[PDB]
Amino acid sequence: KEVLTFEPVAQDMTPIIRSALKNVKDKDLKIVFKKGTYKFLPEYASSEYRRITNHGNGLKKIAFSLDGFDSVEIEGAGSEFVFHGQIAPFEFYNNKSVKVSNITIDWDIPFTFVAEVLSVNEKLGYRDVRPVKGDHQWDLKGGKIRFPNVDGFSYNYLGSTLAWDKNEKRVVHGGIDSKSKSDDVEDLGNGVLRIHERLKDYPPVGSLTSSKGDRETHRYAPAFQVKNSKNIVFDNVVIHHALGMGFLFEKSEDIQILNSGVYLRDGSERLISTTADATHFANCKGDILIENSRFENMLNDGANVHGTYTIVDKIIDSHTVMVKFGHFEQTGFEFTGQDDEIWFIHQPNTKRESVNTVESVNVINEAYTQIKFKNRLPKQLAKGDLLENKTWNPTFTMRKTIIKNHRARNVVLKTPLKTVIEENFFSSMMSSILFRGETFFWYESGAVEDVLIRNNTFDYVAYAGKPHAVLNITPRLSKSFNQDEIYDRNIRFENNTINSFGNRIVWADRVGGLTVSGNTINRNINQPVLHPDSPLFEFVNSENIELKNNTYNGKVQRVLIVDDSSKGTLIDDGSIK
Ligand SMILES: O=S(=O)(O)OC[C@H]1O[C@H](O[C@H]2[C@@H](O)[C@@H](CO)O[C@@H](O[C@@H]3[C@H](O)[C@@H](OS(=O)(=O)O)[C@@H](O)O[C@@H]3COS(=O)(=O)O)[C@@H]2OS(=O)(=O)O)[C@H](O)[C@@H](O)[C@H]1O
Ligand SMILES: [Cl-]
Ligand SMILES: [Cl-]
Ligand SMILES: [Cl-]
Ligand SMILES: [Mg+2]
Repeated sequence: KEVLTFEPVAQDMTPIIRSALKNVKDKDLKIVFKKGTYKFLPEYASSEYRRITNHGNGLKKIAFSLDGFDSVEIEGAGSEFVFHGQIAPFEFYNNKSVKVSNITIDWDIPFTFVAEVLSVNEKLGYRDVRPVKGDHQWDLKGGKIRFPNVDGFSYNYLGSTLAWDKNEKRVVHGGIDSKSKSDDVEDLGNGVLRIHERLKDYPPVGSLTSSKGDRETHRYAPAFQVKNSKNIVFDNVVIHHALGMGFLFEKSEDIQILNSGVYLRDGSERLISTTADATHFANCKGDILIENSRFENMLNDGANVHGTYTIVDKIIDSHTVMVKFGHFEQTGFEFTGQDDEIWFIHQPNTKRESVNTVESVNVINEAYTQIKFKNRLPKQLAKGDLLENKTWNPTFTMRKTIIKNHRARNVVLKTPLKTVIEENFFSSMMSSILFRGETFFWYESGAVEDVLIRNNTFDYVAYAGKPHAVLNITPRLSKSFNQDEIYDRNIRFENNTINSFGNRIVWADRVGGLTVSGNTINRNINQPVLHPDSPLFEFVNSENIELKNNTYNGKVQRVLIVDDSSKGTLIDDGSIK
């Protein structure tokens, strides 16, 4: 077992880490840093081609690459790691044990463009903004905004854009995603720019506008990428910035995120923490635990545990099938391997039909995968059918965690195993707890079968411009399948406290078995209703839904909209009338 210790010696700690890690020999490694501020530039960092799920594949500059260890541990001892430019901070590949603790990750210059809106003129089609200085970087060239101008990199445009409250640093009431692609930006002095373009929906005056950049290149790498690893623990790990997601896990087992978080540094002038999901679990298995954590100010979901839906392309023989990935950012994923159990899904039935076990895998390219099974393939297997990995599905538990003030759903649950969401504080612009089985555009599996959401606090939920709800069960499946079959099952929403401004509470679609009990709804938020006459609960094409011992306080609101199919099995004790 080797133990490497480091001090803040040089202004760029990348070459020292690269050389020390390159000469490691044993399979048990521990790295200790004396508490200080370490800076890492990508200029002299190692470069490898990487396949990153829900990110863009390509050549990556990597600061910490740890591959093949029996156990690897990184002790930061409260150190702060400052990164620069387009770089991947940490990569943990093929490790039977991973532990990172007591560390803070940030960038010297963030890859965002934040500006305060001064005035908006919809008639002429321009907006006057004052960019926040802080540690942001930007300039003008060719009548176009260039940012962040780090190591010669700059996005073509501001890209997708959102309005934020300057005081609370959260998405504004009724805020929606803007897309800024302006070609004419003027400098009026005063540190004020006039951006010429006719937006569909303009940001409010006084709000702060966030911009991540071009959609094609802003997902460079997550702060942490864990691939094919087991027994991973993150303890007291804070992420202030990342050119992508915060914690990304691919095909891993027994993951723990404790006392960690992704949020803004207090006293700073930053608006966004991570440009993508805070935590992400793609086809993991074993157990996943998130406890005593805090995720805010991300540009995407707080958590998404899900698997991959692959599409049958061709039948090779009686035991071999070739599948294709559905989403462009899913190509290169390690879908399956030997001894994996796989669910077969035949059009137009959305349910898991049969199970088979993989014998071998022949990867043709990043898009197509040839799978040979131990048993005979289903006789009805045809092109367009789906494969879902049965082995790689985790149990999920999120408790005593804070998720607020960011642009997405709070928690997205797509695992068929036992899921427990308890004792959390939640606040979401969009839906808070979302279920979206997707075979239309994202191809993310996870029809659920055991989910429990109890004793949580929901405050200021679903204040986006588009309609949402605290608990939103809305699968989006390909039209090659029937659109009225039961998809999700056995979801319980118990003993929660919802502070409402007039938002939907529960919107269920194709749920089989849904218990909404013991909840207290408090109409105590002084915010205007964005979708008038929206009911607390709406159910469509569902079965065996039960309302029981719920309480509503405040101004009256429409209670229930239900289709004739789910009404035949709905149990309503009239606790809210
Ligand atoms: O199946 S889902 O759980 O619903 O989605 C899986 C992905 O979730 C994350 O990213 C998407 C998520 O934030 C979603 C929430 O509504 O919005 C998506 O945006 C898409 C488009 O990508 C976006 O255009 S652009 O190219 O990003 O500029 C815009 O058209 O809005 C849509 C849908 O949003 S909405 O209907 O207006 O509410 C997010 O896509 S993404 O930001 O481009 O990645 C997650 O980060 C993904 O990896 C998937 O897990
Ligand atoms: Cl060097
Ligand atoms: Cl790779
Ligand atoms: Cl009650
Ligand atoms: Mg990718």
